[PDB]
Amino acid sequence: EPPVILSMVILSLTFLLGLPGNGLVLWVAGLKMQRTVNTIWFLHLTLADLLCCLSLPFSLAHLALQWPYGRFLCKLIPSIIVLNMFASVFLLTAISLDRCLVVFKPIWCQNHRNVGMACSICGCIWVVAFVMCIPVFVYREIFNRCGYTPLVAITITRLVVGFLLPSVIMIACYSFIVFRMQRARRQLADLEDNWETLNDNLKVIEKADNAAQVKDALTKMRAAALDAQKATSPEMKDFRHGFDILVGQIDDALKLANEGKVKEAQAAAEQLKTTRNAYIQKYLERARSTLKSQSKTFRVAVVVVAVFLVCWTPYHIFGVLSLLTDPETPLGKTLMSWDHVCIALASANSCFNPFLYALLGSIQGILEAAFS
Ligand SMILES: Cc1cc(C(c2ccc(Cl)cc2)c2ccc(Cl)cc2)sc1C(=O)N[C@@H](CCCN=C(N)N)C(=O)O
Repeated sequence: EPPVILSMVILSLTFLLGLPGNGLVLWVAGLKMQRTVNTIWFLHLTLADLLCCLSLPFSLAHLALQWPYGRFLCKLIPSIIVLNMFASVFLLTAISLDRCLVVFKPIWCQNHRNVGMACSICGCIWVVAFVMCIPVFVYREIFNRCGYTPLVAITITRLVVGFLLPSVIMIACYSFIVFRMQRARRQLADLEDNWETLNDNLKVIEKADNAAQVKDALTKMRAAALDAQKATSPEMKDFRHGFDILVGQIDDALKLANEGKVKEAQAAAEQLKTTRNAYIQKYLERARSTLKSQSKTFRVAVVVVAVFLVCWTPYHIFGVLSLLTDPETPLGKTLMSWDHVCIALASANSCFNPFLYALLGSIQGILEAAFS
């Protein structure tokens, strides 16, 4: 019975902390940035969460007075929460799919990457959510007990569609993304190692006397340069041409040192710095910058997805347990009591969502950086 008071305080806290931040995010993202295929999805998700939190007061009013005013509210208010759940799940799986498909072939990257396509797909998402929602409105009546055979079927259908299939799709997509991301790292690591050995060999060769250490350092440099050139477009051709020039200069230095000349070998070795800086530095800088960008986004998506699933799982666990377990048992007496807190958490998810955007990213300077 105290759990009922826990439910009402949870609902009240969500209502008080959900309207301001969500409306703030909606306004900031709506009237500051410029329409792109990426931020429209987060705008739709925030709008759905705001619509969910806008119908909270009535649930609290019902829960405070055990509704002696109209049958319409008992049939409408439970529908909005389910519509919120369906729209949020579908938008999250669309976001995941798009993020995993960006790194695919350019066929889908250049095909129809336009804002109109995003608007149309969001329209289809909302339509499907509404069609899936209508059953809940239809199968609900006042006996003032507000509850529901079709019960055994509706719960299974909802569990299958809104929680099982999209979960598998997102898990597979993010597993593929992380497996592909862990691969690029090794290649960058190897290229950095080759650059490092080239660098310190070129450093030692300057201070090295006699023609034997010069040949040894040049041999190590040549091996490193060949290995780096093997690692892998106009920039690609440019990269390979730069390494070909570098290997040519290394050969010139080696042939000069073979004939027992030191100072000329030193000058030939010093000559490689200009070509190195003019050719490979820009590619190295791009390869560093062309990495963090992805992380600042993959983590932002993964945290949102995981938090959503964690907040919504008790709802379906308790739904299944109420479906299988028979009533008229002392278990049901507390099962009904705990159903309220489960639903309260499932509805409270909307307060958790808008804080992660600020935590993981001026109001604009943070929100716009998060929505990238
Ligand atoms: C979201 C929601 C909210 C509901 C309650 C309610 C709100 C706040 C709190 Cl703290 C406690 C109760 C409510 C009361 C009066 C009014 Cl006017 C509106 C809502 S019922 C309900 C819901 O969707 N039920 C599902 C399946 C039910 C069984 N599922 C289990 N067991 N997991 C459905 O009907 O299809």
